[PDB]
Formats: sequence, structure tokens, C-alpha cells
Amino acid sequence: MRKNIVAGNWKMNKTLQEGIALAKELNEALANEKPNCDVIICTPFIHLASVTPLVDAAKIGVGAENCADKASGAYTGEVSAEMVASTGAKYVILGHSERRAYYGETVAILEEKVKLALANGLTPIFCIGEVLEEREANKQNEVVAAQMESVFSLSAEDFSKIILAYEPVWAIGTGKTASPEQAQEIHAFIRSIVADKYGKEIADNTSILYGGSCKPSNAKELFSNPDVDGGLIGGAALKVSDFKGIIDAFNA
Amino acid sequence: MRKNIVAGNWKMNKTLQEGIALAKELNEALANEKPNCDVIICTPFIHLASVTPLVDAAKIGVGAENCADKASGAYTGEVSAEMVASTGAKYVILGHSERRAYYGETVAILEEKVKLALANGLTPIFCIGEVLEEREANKQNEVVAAQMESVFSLSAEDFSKIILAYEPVWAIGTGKTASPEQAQEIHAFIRSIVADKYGKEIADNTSILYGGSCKPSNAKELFSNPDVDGGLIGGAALKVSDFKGIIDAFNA
Repeated sequence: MRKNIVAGNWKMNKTLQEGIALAKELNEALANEKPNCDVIICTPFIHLASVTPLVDAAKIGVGAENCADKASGAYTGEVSAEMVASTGAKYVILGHSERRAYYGETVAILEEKVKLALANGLTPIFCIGEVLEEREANKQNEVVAAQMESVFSLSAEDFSKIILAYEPVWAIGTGKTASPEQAQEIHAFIRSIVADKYGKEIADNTSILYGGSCKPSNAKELFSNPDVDGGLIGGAALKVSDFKGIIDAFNA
Repeated sequence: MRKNIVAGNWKMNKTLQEGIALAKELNEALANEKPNCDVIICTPFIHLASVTPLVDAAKIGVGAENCADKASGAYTGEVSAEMVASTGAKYVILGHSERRAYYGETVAILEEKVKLALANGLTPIFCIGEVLEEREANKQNEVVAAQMESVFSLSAEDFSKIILAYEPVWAIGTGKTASPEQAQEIHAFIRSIVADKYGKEIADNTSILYGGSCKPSNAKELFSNPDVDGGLIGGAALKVSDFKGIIDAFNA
């Protein structure tokens, strides 16, 4: 059955000590219940080895926010998929809109990063999404379809190992908001192109997370949509009560 | 007095466990002597917090291999200078030839990264160097002078806090080698442009490390040059006996 998932993307926030304390605080806050979803914290590279021993692995997984497009070697400053896996992390965000925008990540580079993540037993959280000019031109479907080429070269077995996350990049800094109806529409389209590629069973087993603004006050309405399987959380990931309030949206 | 320094750049090598074991092995190998130089290990981001407690801080410092061009925030995958400092690391490599070549690092980006490193108490190891086509055209001096603009916007007080490293990028994969005489020539030129900017005292206090191929068999000849103050070590950084053999070149 398709997994519901709440994954926090800490982005470039938290010193070593703050990230350790945040992970401890989140673990304490979830101690008295079994969340009705998978929960993941995606941290900067510096925290991974320090936070994996601090969280109940039956409730909280750990992810990196990126990995390199090579397995190892003369790539000063880069951190490989094998390195990420060696910390105990089981997930990696790939293709985040900030890396596409600022760091030149292309379809080909992301295709290689996904392969390396899978070769090291990591679950990619593969991000897609269109910018304001694309949304205003009604090009969102063709944009996300083109971005999915990084993962549609995978075999069916390999594709079944990945999570997708949709980012309405057009809603950043513009005052705009993707309504729950708009989120459902594009999530349904994404699932349909997965089905076109691999058939309905693979598509129906893919978790497609909403990566726009997600807060305790809007999470239940977003997640109640049939094609929205949880969230890749930004700002609310950095405050325990807000992150837990989103996790609570899946309570039975 | 100007510092002699042997700094190892691990590049994108070593799982978490391998880097911990390598740091322990190096610490054990240096236990019975006080090296006659500063010694630094520059590791991937994943190791920093795990390796700083394992090395004798009076003998071995720890560095990162890069840091972000922003202080904090919505830069998924990037690790900030503040994050690096919070691990106990005191150094950061900036401007390595691999990042200039592969990751689009410009004069302006590197100027900002150096400022952020200094704002967080880190000592930059700022790398410069020309490629084969530039060396064959005898343009090495103008190339390194242009690259130094990222740091010549610093005040004299701030510039005094940085280390330089010269990379003969033209010697990678071409069968070529920068002779000790060639290393001395370009190191002397680099020191002369530091003197042109800040005066002779600041220039005479700047450590300028050789970043080409450095092994136990060539380290004494390289380091005996008056303008070569040690090395930024590549392959030999990953084997204790080789790294120690380079450190031994400074023995009295």
C-alpha cells in the first residue's frame, strides 16, 4: 500500500548543536505515539552522523539534502551517495528547486545522482516543479513531464524505490498559494505520467508529496486529496510543534 | 613568523567509518612527536563533527573542503561557514580548481565565501592556479592575479588571516610536473602581488602552500624553496605513511 510521508527539509539551517537538539526534541515529541505516516528529517551533511543515533528508527528516518553525481574521487567539496548511506541516513532529496535554480542541476546530472543514490540503498525524494512564468503560461504539465525524464530512464523495479515531491515554485515570494485543488490537479497529472510510463500498479504505489507551503492549519486539507501522499516540509520543519502538527494530520 | 603547513585535502573520499579510522590512525602516528609544522586534515562535511574529537588539537587541525556563499537559509544541500565552525573545524578550502572547473565558482562567489568563512572564525585555504592552455600561453601570472581579486578586496587585517595554495592544474592528467624551480617561481610571483597590495610585512607573513603533486620523495625539495611554505596534499593525504612522510620533510 502507498505510503503517507511527512519529510522535513531543514535546508541550510541549524548549527551542529542546534540540529542535535532539534532531533532530540522531535524524538521526544513523538515518543508517546506511533505516527500514522513515515516521518523523515532531511538535514545538512554535517548533522547526519550525529542525528541518526538520536532518533527512534521505527518512527523517524534521516535524509540528506543532496548528493554528488560521482561515486567518489577528485570532487573537492562534494558528498557522495555512499558517504550519505554510511551515516545511517536512508533518504536523499534530489532535484530541489533551489539546486535547479542556483547550482545548475540539469536533467542529465539528476539522472546520474538518482542512480548513485539507488546504488547505495538510499530512497530518493525526487523534486519537480515549475516557476511563475511557466505556471502563468499554463506550461506546468510539460515542465514537470520534462523534469521527470531524469527518473523515467529507470527500470520499473528501480522507479518503485523513489518518492516524488511537487514544488509550486511560482508560490515563493509572489503572494501566491497553490490551493488544495491545484495541488490535487498537478499531483494527479504526475501520477498519470508515471502510469503512462510503467502502468497503473507502479503509479498507484508511488508516494507523491506536496512541497509547497505546508503548516498545521492547511495539512489536513492538502493531505486529504487522493493524489497527495504527504508533504516535503520547509519552514515548519524547524519547529517541533509545527512539524508534529503536520504529522498529526495523518492521525486516525 | 610565517607558518609551515601540511594540509591534507581528502576530496570526495572515505565513508564515515573510514574517515574516523583514518583520523585515528593519523593521530596515533603523530602521537610520539611534535611536528615542525601545522598539520590539517580537510574532510568531507559528513566527517567533521566525528573527527574533531579524535585528533590532538595541539598537533592536527580540521578543515572543510568548501562552504556556502550565504550565511543560512533556503539553499538546500549547501553547508554554511557557521555550520562548519560549529563542528570544531577551524579551516575551509575555498576556490579549489575542481570547484572552479565543475561547479561554476566565480571571483564574486569566492569573494563572498571568504568573507563568510572569516565571519565565523575559519581560516580559508584559498586556492588559485592556471590550466594547461594558460600555462602554455605563458599566462600563469595574469591568471593567478585575476583569481586573487576574490581576496584582494579584504582589509589588510582580514587578508592576514588567510592561507594561499597554488595548484598547477596543467599538471593533472597530462604527464607534466611543476618542477620545484617552477613552483618557486610562481610562489614568488604570488607573494610579490600580495606585497604590491598590502606591503612586504603582510606578504612575508602569508603561508603559500604548494598544491601540485606532493609525495614523501619530493616534499623536502619543494618545501626547501624560500616561497613555498608547505603543501595542500591530494592523494598522499589518504595514506598515513605517505602523509606523515610529507610532514617529516619539515623535521629539524
